[PDB]
Amino acid sequence: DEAVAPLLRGIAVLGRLTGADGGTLSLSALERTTGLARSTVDRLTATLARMGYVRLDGRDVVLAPRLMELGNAYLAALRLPALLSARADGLADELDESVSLAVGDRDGIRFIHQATRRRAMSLSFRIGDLLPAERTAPGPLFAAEWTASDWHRWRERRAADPGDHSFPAVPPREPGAPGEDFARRAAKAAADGWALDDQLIEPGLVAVSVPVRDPGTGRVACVASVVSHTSRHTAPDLRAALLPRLRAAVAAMEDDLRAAPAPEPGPPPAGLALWTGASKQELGREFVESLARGLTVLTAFGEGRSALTLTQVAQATGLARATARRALLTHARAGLVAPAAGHTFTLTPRVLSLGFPPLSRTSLPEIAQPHLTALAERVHESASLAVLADSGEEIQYTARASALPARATALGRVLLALPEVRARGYALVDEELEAGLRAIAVPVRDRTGRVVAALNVALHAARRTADDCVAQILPELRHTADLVETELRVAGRFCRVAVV
Repeated sequence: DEAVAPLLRGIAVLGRLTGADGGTLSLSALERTTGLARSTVDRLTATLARMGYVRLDGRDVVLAPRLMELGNAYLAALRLPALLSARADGLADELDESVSLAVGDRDGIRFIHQATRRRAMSLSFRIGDLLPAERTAPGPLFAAEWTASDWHRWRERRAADPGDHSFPAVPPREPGAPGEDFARRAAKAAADGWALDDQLIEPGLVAVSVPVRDPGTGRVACVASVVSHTSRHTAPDLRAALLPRLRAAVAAMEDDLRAAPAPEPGPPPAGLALWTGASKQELGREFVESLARGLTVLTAFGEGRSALTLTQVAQATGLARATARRALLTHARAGLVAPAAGHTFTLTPRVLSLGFPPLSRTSLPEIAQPHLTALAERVHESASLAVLADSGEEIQYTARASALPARATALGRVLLALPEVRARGYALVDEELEAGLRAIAVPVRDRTGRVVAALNVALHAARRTADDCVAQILPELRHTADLVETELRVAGRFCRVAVV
């Protein structure tokens, strides 16, 4: 019945990293910001590194893309992102305005979809960002269904954090800020079926919001907002101009929820946490197994697996029943898991606090850069990442690590999907004959299997024969491509990952 302390502390470490610039903090900064002993910080971060959730760069701890599988689990179980993001993106393109979807997250709102347009003059937010409810238009719509304990949690946060400093995504509440009149706005929002934001975040930023109702329960599933700027609409004018269109888009979203096919849970999972035993053997005191096991519990949830019993959680992870129970109860204390109907457990939007907002903006070259550097050191040659240039017949480097026509390079022949490359899975090209420059490249595919970039190793031919370069370099090149594709796969499940 006791909380799993290393799981709570690991959650706190991830939270501090998520709030830090670049998702990076030194080990000393983690000591200061968490208050944890240095020995504890060392063990927790080493355990997170083994899971691929952080990367260790000297004295720095950096959030890593595979951590997004935690937020992915909530987004997949929620279903709303997969079902409604296409229509939300389409509305943003149609209006040339920002469109977002948000869910209630205790005293705040958290975004499950973001599509910004003509947003240069205003603050913008990411998937997973948390805003104070009373400073948004979705806020009153969620509060209209709040219980007495919801209002108590809101009041407690209001007194404890008068300046909104626990919401670093928005500017702090300035001295002499007017009252938001939240409970009255919530009552009006229930009556109106819509809500307006007149520059509650910052000057110039205006929004109009409409709730998307779950067809099963009739309660609010999420809230869709159209976000504009006062140079184009005052808050009253934004309502008069675009509320009818938003109501039509919400009506279609509710039709899509009503017509959604049954969720696909995939094959039955088993032993998701069983790998930790071997890691504990190999790493000893530096690996904290209860943290690794505890976070793995979150990955048992997903599409078609949104509400699980203790028995199902234990079966999916391979954990002993009492061990799974302590992890779940610890997650409940941290607010990452909530009880659900039928003695089940479900993920909360608070799971997105574990690194998702900053990681959602990671580009493919940013994913590949540390792996390019590692590959360059393993073979003591230069390694690069590239895509096709605008002409489609030249290559464009997007990331490099050291130690013209596309058809004349190994990278380009990969990117052009030429016959030999498609058969062998790589291309070796002696690209500069008088200088003796040789290169070998492999493709990089996204989660759909589409080739989106190419990775190469470049070196001087010297005496090293072509069979020698292939025998020695290609296995390392394929390993690096595997690591990049895996992180690209996880990051790209619910986020658009740029290739440049």
